[PDB]
Amino acid sequence: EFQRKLYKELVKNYNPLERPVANDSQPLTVYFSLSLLQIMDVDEKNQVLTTNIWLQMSWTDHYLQWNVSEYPGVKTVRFPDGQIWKPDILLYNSADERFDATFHTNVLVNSSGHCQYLPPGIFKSSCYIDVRWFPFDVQHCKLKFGSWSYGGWSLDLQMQEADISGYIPNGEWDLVGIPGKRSERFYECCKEPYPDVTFTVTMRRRTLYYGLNLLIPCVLISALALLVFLLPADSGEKISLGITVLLSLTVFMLLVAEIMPATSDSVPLIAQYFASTMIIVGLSVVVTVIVLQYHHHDPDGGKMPKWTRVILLNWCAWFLRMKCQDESEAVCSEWKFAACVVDRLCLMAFSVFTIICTIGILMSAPNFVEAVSKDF
Amino acid sequence: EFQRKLYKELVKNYNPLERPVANDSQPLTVYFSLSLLQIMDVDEKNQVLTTNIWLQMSWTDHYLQWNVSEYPGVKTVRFPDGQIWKPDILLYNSADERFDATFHTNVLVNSSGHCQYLPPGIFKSSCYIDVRWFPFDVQHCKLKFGSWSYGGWSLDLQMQEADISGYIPNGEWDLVGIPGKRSERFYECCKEPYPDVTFTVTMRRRTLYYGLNLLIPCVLISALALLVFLLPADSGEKISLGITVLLSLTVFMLLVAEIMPATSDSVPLIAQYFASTMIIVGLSVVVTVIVLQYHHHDPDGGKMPKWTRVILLNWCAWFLRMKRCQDESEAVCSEWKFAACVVDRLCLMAFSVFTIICTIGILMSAPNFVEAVSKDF
Amino acid sequence: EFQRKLYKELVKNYNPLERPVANDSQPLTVYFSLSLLQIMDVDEKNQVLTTNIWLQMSWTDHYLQWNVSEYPGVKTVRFPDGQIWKPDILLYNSADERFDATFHTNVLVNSSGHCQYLPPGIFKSSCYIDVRWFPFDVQHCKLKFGSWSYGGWSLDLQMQEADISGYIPNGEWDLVGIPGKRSERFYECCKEPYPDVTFTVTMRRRTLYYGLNLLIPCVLISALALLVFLLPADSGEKISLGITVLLSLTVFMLLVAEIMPATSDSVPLIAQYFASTMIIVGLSVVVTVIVLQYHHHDPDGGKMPKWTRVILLNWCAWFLRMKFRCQDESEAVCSEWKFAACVVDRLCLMAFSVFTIICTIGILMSAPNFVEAVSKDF
Amino acid sequence: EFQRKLYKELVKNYNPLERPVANDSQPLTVYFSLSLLQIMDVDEKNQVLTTNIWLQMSWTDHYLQWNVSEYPGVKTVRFPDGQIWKPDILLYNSADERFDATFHTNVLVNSSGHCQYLPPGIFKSSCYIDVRWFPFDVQHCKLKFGSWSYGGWSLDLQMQEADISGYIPNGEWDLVGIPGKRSERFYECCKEPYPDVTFTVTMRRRTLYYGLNLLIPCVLISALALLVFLLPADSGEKISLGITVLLSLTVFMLLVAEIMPATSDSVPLIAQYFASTMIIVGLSVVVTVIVLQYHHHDPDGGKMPKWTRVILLNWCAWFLRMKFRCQDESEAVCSEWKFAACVVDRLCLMAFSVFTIICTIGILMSAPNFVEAVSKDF
Amino acid sequence: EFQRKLYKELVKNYNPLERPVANDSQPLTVYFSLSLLQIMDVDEKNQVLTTNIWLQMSWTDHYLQWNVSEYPGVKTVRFPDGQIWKPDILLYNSADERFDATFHTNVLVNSSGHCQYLPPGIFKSSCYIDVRWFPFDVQHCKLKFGSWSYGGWSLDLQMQEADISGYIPNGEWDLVGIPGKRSERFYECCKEPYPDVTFTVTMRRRTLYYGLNLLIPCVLISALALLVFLLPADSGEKISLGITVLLSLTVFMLLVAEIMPATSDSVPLIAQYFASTMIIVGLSVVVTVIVLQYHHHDPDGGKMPKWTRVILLNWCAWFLRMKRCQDESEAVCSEWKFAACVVDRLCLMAFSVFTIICTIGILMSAPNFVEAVSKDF
Ligand SMILES: *[C@@H]1O[C@H](CO)[C@@H](O[C@@H]2O[C@H](CO)[C@@H](O)[C@H](O)[C@H]2NC(C)=O)[C@H](O)[C@H]1NC(C)=O
Ligand SMILES: *[C@@H]1O[C@H](CO)[C@@H](O[C@@H]2O[C@H](CO)[C@@H](O)[C@H](O)[C@H]2NC(C)=O)[C@H](O)[C@H]1NC(C)=O
Ligand SMILES: *[C@@H]1O[C@H](CO)[C@@H](O[C@@H]2O[C@H](CO)[C@@H](O)[C@H](O)[C@H]2NC(C)=O)[C@H](O)[C@H]1NC(C)=O
Ligand SMILES: COc1cc(OC)c(NC(=O)Nc2cc(C)on2)cc1Cl
Ligand SMILES: COc1cc(OC)c(NC(=O)Nc2cc(C)on2)cc1Cl
Ligand SMILES: COc1cc(OC)c(NC(=O)Nc2cc(C)on2)cc1Cl
Ligand SMILES: Clc1ccc([C@H]2C[C@@H]3CC[C@H]2N3)cn1
Ligand SMILES: [Ca+2]
Repeated sequence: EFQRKLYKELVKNYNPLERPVANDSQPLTVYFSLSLLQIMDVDEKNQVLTTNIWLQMSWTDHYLQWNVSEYPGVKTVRFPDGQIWKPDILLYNSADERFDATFHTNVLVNSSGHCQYLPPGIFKSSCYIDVRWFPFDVQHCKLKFGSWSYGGWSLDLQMQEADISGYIPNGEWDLVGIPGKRSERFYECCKEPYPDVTFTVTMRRRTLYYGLNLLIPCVLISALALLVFLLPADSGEKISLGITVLLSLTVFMLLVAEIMPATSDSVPLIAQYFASTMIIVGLSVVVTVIVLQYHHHDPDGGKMPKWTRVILLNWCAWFLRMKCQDESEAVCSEWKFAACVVDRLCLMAFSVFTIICTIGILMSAPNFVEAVSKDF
Repeated sequence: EFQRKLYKELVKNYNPLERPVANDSQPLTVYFSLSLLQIMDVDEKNQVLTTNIWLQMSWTDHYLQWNVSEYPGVKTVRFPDGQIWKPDILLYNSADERFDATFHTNVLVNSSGHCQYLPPGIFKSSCYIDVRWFPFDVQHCKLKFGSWSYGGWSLDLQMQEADISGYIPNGEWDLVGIPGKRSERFYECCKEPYPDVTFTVTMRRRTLYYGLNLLIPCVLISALALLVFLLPADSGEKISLGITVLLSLTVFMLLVAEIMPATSDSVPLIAQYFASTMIIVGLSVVVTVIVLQYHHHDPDGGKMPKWTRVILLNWCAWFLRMKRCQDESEAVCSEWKFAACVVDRLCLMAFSVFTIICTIGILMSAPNFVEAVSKDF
Repeated sequence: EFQRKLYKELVKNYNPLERPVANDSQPLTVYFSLSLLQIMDVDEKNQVLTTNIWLQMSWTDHYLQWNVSEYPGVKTVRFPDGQIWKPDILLYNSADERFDATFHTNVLVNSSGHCQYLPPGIFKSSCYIDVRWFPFDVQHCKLKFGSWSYGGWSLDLQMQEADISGYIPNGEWDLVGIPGKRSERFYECCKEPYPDVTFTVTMRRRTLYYGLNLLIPCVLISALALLVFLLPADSGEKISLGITVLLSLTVFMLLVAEIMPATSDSVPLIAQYFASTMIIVGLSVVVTVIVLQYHHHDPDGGKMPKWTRVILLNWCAWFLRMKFRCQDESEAVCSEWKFAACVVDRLCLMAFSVFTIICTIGILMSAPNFVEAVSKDF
Repeated sequence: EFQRKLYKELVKNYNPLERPVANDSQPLTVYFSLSLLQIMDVDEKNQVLTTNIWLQMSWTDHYLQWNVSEYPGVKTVRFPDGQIWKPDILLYNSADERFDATFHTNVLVNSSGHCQYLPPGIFKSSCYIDVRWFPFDVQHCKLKFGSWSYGGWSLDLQMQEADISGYIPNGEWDLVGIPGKRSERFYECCKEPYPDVTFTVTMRRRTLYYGLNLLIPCVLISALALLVFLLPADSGEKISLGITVLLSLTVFMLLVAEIMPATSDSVPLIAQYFASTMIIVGLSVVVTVIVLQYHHHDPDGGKMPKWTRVILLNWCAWFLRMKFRCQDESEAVCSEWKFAACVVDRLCLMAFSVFTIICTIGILMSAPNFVEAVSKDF
Repeated sequence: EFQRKLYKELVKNYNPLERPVANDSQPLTVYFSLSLLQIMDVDEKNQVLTTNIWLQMSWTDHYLQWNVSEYPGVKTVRFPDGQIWKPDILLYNSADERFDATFHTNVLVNSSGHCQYLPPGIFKSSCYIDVRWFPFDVQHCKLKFGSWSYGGWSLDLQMQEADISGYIPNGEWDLVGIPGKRSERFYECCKEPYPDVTFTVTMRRRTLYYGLNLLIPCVLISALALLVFLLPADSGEKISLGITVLLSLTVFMLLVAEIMPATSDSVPLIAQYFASTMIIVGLSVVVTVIVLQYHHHDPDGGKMPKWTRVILLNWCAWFLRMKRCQDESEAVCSEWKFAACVVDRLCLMAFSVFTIICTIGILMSAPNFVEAVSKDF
């Protein structure tokens, strides 16, 4: 009864186009915030952020005010889309094909006129993904909200603190905070300024997944390449093993390309690590070819260079604690012994290069210590 | 004739925004329940569940009532979307881009006023998929339903037991049940509490499919890797079998990556088993290098360390029941080759024992393993 | 002049909510059928069927009746969606995200009130795909249609024979028929019964494409695997060829997995055949290591067990028609070992050849529709 | 001042359902045509064609007529969807999920009543893609247009010659023409005839892209397969090279599988080329194993059959212009056996070179459109 | 108060179909422009350009004029889609499935009637992507805008300079400018001419990403292929190394195929470079077979043709500074291996030079190479 009567009275002469102020000259205060429920996906290749968001827009309709003593029990009303004035707060940097992914729901008003509007939505935002440090990367993705067609003299946008009470963790991202800021900006279209609210979603990538799936396997497959320097040359599989492992590491670079965006702002840390390891494996291929040339040397070819006969069979040989047809066998054994010395020297040197480059590149990430401590 | 008169009478002064109650102060009892017709696809990369649900919302419209003695033969009327007050019971954890996968259908009513509204839809829900024990894992997926803008004082939501009579099996998931629960929660937006009905769809993965596409194949490829220890070394193909088989085993991890989500909450059992297999095969390659180093040992090189000369050619050799300058060099080479043969067999047995243990000990660490294997096969 | 008058006259007091009967108590007969124009795709992985369908729903509106003598030349009228009552017959087992893929068009009524409504649509239906017999599979995909909110006491649904005259073939699927059936089922929501019309689209997969792109290439590549027993061991490439072929046959399994659903209701025939082929090639590599192990046996090692010396160098040798001094003796003992290694190649050449022939033939002819397949599409 | 009055005047008693004819009995002449702007993609796997089309429907509304002397300066008016009667001309064989991809725009009327309506749209049409001759194929894709609910007695559809002046080239397809035809067919639903206008888009695939991406690389990888007969046997990599190149060729059959539809109407030409190439390389591996069997032949076994000793070491050896004591005698027999490996290598090198040449030319020039193709695209 | 009065007054007799001019005979000037905020995606395979655009359409409504002295504080009004006449300026060369990706927003009018309309949108346009010079390529994508149904005699379209102040860089594309041009074209449909405004978005591709993912790795993998000529033949892995690296170079051609459109207008520079690389590696395999044929020459076979005995063992050998029956047989076999080694060394220089030329020569055959190398590295 009273609900029917009140609904009939509240729509007499009501125009959903009129801004609901008592004094037309004064701006209308709109309190804006959001509740972030989940970060569903961050597809870095297209530079878009998908979030489950409950935007919270509250304002006051001067006309939707009733005296509850005259409408007993009726303390709130609800109006669907198109029947009540609403703030046209859009996401400026939207990436959704429709550009406005908000789902239009009811506006709950009470007896005093305070309007509460809590549209749910899946919002896609064009976020610049700083991939410099991936997988140890921290992203600051902005969600910029503002009235599309109302300036400061008409819609006085005000900020309320973001809600994360109902947030459900993701698995891949540690929300470090959603600090917000209210700005008063001027635009090259118009003279009246337009205020905006920008929420900076700060998220730290949890590195266990990519860590176990890319870094640890890469390290140990690069380690399978370093076994070539312990394999004997007579096996006739040095080049096979070495080249096969190198061409196997290409799969990791392919996967990164499937994940990463095609941006030239910087070179990804994962990319530098894959590049450094794979170039070192290629150098292992070059050096084993040299070992095989020393090993398979025609005895009646060139003589042993004195430089080599001392730099390998005297110094390096001692450092590592190694130590007519039959004269040629001695000669070839000497050439084969030189091949053995090169194997051990480069084994040690390439082992250290692997150790340094791996540790040196990974600790250049600011977030490395935080990462290893929180995620392992 | 009477249908026209009824439809004309029932819309007079009707407002689709007025809760259809007689006493405004009392909440309106709405009964809610769903019907899971099919689980078409549970997405595990985007942590999204997909279902073919037919919701059920029954209430009582105080305004849409008539005396059948006046309107012969019109015992029921139907109203489309936007003409009758309808409960705004949305899914809270929706993953659909429109957020509302409900298809708006008619609202049947009878001569007493009891509305009945069953909307169909392909509901997508953001469900946390516990992948810790995958493929032997019970996902527990919540579908939380509630009126978006009505609190407890206005819409008294009540739960009815879920219907699964028409449920159509899936093939991949054995529905273990869909228990529901009614909650009264408070929100940081508002003071009036809001009740919600949450249906937890509990799903058991049928493991035969993965069983034969990934795990048993991986076991057999790992045995194929294990064959390197039976190859004679003179073939010159030990390392090519080892490394080639390892590279073939990498596709299984690629597949599991293509299915799994990029989550750090846990390490899937499939991942731990695949990783242990990869580590065992890589260690087989390292040991392959060691055996080839012993086999190709220069006769005029280092001497056999007594620790080796006993630990390999005396104890391990007996346990397994094995037993001129060029001739002496061949004799040393012949010894070293015996050491190469002994290492192959010891590591054959040892890697055989680690394969059976690791596989059984990782797979039988899943609580649902027995239920699964006993029923899925 | 008269079409305008008729259109104005027919909407006087008309309500698109009223079911158009003269006697409210009697149900309204609705004749339901469809014209199947094309089966666009059957994505078996998702268990969905995409079809081009022109549902044919005809009924009688009591109120849309005029006397053509008073409206000369105006013999039919047309009304768009939302202006006249039309039966809300949906596809119950729909798999489309919107759940209702029907495209709403006009309703052609004539002077006697008979309404004809033939909406086109791209329909996705959740069809259980029996993948046991793939590629030689026959599917029975159900399209279940019924009025959502009208029971038998209100809308007397009647079936008309399915139309396939204008059906345009697909390329992969042989429509075996679209037999229909009217059923009266009870539901756990309600007491009034609900009738439905179920069209079972029966489809035979045309086997030439997959059979050329999966089955035959596996046969020939697996035959290449069994050929290792003609390669000599001294080549030093038996293991390379054998393992390379086995690892190459895995890509077919990747494609088969990319196509098929993730179901445990039964094991597909394509998979049992590939698995049986794959294990035979794997066993061939197992035999390969044994051949190279008997060959590369230390001449001064263990002696040939008499049991081996007979099973290989005496009996099997006849059936298949085969037939410094320390170094010479060492070559001699090694020489019998090489021949023993050679006999295993030939025995296992014959034996594994038979396994593939039996395995392949015995698994393929266990499909009921196999003879139809080879006879119709080859 | 006058545009407001005209718009106010023209909507008095106007009903957008009424066909705008003066005599209801006479059909309404509608002139239909289209402007083809671009062929964005034809995804043959799903058998659908994506085109940018601006359909051109022009007719005469009897009611939207004004005298320009009374409304000076107001010479044309525009009406959006739902306010003016429009022809419901749909694409019968549509493959779009919505089934109607036309974008609804204004209807430009002038003072004489002639309505001009040019809705743009991206149209998906279910087109039969003849993949028999691919990549040297020509397609005939139908765009079938007709009034959905108006027959010949009410809407007399008429064809106008299609416009391609503004056509934007594609890159992959040479528009050979869009000849149209008006047909009047009877349907199994209804008695009143229905006219339709069918545009057969004739498209020739430009073969430079696939000819360099698939044909030439396959030729060259098959040439590396033929190189096995020039490798010495002692290298121990003949089988490695041959099998490696075969598994390299497998990706091309994967690529066509990703491109081509899974239809069994025929075997695509590219598939027939790849199949013949793979068979030739596999047979080359077979012969490679036979040569290795001859090369690694023990000299204590069987003696060389006379047939072999002539067919290889006498005739074929002459035509192609090649030409401790126990160890030497065995080396002589081993040397004789190794010579046989060289003869087979050389004979089969020439023979497998020729069958690649024949197979290549005989399959490529079996397409009628091949010569025109190579002449236009290379 | 005054806002509601003004809204009531402005909608009396207003028709959103009427073009809002005082004199019907004179065309209505509409100023058109756009603000390009981002180039979201260039999927060249579909020949489509995805951009974030805020089209700017400004005109004057003759009827939406009020005196602010009579409506104090009410200086602007806003009207949603369907309530006021708007210019139907569409993107002619649209590739979006709905064909109109504009998001309909309010039209901000002031007291003098000037209407300001700035709709946002994700715009897909069918743009011819000249892949001739890829990755060092510059694209000129046209966005053609015009009123669909209003010709020059009714809607006098005028262009305003494009806004890029708020443009946010992309990462892969350097916006070189968006020059516009206003045209008056005649169409085969109609007699009244129709003006359009065409914005040519000019984009220079950033080459660091592709430079480091495909060009440099291809060079280094082809160099790895060139190592075959330093490998000794007795290793028995020349053919293995060469052929394996060639199948590895095929992934790059597959990647380019995944990227590039299916166009025959020209051959992309990347494709020509990869093709030359593949020909060099394949010719290296062919000559590798020849050297192995030289090395595995039966000593009792043919004799060395004098041509060979000079061109390899005298000139080329000196240029590169190289220098009983079984004894004779090994001696002749020793020369064949020496001939085999000489061919390897010549091929090392020659194929190195071919590698040097093709790589350097083909890459600077792109006009934009210097611009790229200077800006992108
Ligand atoms: C209508 O709702 C508004 C907002 O929820 C109420 O205003 C709040 O009242 C509480 C009670 O003292 C204050 O603590 C808040 O600061 C107020 N907020 C605002 C924005 O005004 C208002 O009281 C409600 N009206 C009635 C009649 O209860
Ligand atoms: C209106 O259309 C209906 C259906 O097309 C017509 O009913 C059919 O008429 C034919 C002609 O004799 C009969 O053979 C069929 O059996 C009728 N069908 C049914 C279901 O009764 C009807 O005659 C048409 N009315 C007019 C005035 O032409
Ligand atoms: C309504 O807005 C228009 C444009 O925003 C105003 O016209 C501009 O006025 C300024 C100041 O005189 C000039 O510099 C511009 O050149 C004008 N632009 C155009 C397109 O004419 C107009 O003055 C505003 N109306 C009122 C009442 O202030
Ligand atoms: C391509 O090659 C690989 C790819 C991989 O995934 C993307 C992984 N992944 C992996 O090792 N994941 C693990 C290990 C453990 C323990 O837990 N997760 C490995 C290889 Cl080799
Ligand atoms: C890549 O390598 C494999 C991949 C596989 O799928 C993902 C399978 N799958 C498999 O064998 N599936 C079967 C077997 C039987 C019987 O039924 N289904 C095997 C390998 Cl080796
Ligand atoms: C992975 O390896 C293959 C894959 C293939 O496709 C998926 C095919 N396909 C094929 O042979 N298709 C043919 C042959 C003829 C004649 O016609 N179509 C072959 C191989 Cl080897
Ligand atoms: Cl009603 C009508 C009349 C004309 C047009 C056309 C004229 C120009 C070119 C395409 C479009 N704009 C489109 N619609
Ligand atoms: Ca991500």
